Amino acid sequence: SKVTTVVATPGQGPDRPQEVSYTDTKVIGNGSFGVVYQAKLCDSGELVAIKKVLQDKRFKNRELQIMRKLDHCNIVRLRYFFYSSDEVYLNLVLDYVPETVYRVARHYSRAKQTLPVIYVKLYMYQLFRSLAYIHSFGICHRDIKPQNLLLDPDTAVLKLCDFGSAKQLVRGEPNVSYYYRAPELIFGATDYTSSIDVWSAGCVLAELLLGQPIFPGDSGVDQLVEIIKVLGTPTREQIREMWTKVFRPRTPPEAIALCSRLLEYTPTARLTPLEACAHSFFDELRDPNVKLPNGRDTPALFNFTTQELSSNPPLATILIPPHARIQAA
Ligand SMILES: O=C(Nc1cccnc1)c1ccnc2[nH]c(-c3ccsc3)nc12
Repeated sequence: SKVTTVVATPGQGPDRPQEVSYTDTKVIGNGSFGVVYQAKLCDSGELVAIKKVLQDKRFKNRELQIMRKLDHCNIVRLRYFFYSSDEVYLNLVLDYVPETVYRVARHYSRAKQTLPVIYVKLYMYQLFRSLAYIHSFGICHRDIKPQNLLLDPDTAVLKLCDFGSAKQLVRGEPNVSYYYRAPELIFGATDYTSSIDVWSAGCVLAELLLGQPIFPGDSGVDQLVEIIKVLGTPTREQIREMWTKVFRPRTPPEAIALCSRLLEYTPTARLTPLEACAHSFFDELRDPNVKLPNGRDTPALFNFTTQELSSNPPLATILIPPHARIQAA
């Protein structure tokens, strides 16, 4: 009922802007960092989300540059990107996903219930996969939160999105400090590793089990007070670097043991995406007789690339089970 034809450039491939048309535009996201709309392309009818951010010709949009080099089933797919209006607005046309870990987590909280563990595995595992993949590029998201984890209810696939706050960390360079904030950040680190993403993911896993934020605090103070109110006080040693009673009864040991190896004061002490993916908490996923709670076949959880594994290839023995190979032969 209201078409909009623009000159868009494919997200992947040699810059060759072609004409693109879309309609049914319906706002669905808001903030000071931009705004996300929904819309349907006219030649395919496919649904998409358009993220509109204000960019100035002085420099290049870092989030655009990062998105353009990404391509993984567990990261929001970029279709096109174009500009609008003096004031320049960059629009990112993404493959639309209907829900988020935030809207789902909240939907379970209003029922005093908790998201079934099978779903927690499925989501957390794919998150670690998206992490392992981008970290191998040296790229750190730097802002993992339930709002940023999109998911499709009927497929049970999670896709990381929102790289407006992400940066390709260059080991050997200063990073200015400007409830998922890792402690090293609270202490305004300047050389922190991409292991900050692991801490945040840890808060998310924890949260999904709990059923509410784990480290609630309006400031680093209150926030850090929580971290201590659960992880206790740090040692002079850890300070430089920078239980089972905490989680609800009946919480699978593997889950509680997994959160303990992610929520460590020492960045280097924490697991890495790849290791996390292979943690026994996800053993059930590597099971041949595993059943997707939805019936449909489980999403491609073992199609790892040499890139996703570069962090430590031999770990492929675990991440890719016997049946996964014979079935992908
Ligand atoms: O990019 C997206 N969202 C976003 C969120 C926060 C900051 N920047 C972008 C996005 C891309 C594709 N499909 C999407 N679906 C949704 C969504 C669906 C229900 S609430 C949010 N958000 C997206």
